[PDB]
Amino acid sequence: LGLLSYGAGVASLPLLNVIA
Repeated sequence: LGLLSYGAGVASLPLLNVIA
């Protein structure tokens, strides 16, 4: 969980999901 929140794509997924 900590690794996920590290910055592997936390904001790179939500925005992408909306666009997608």
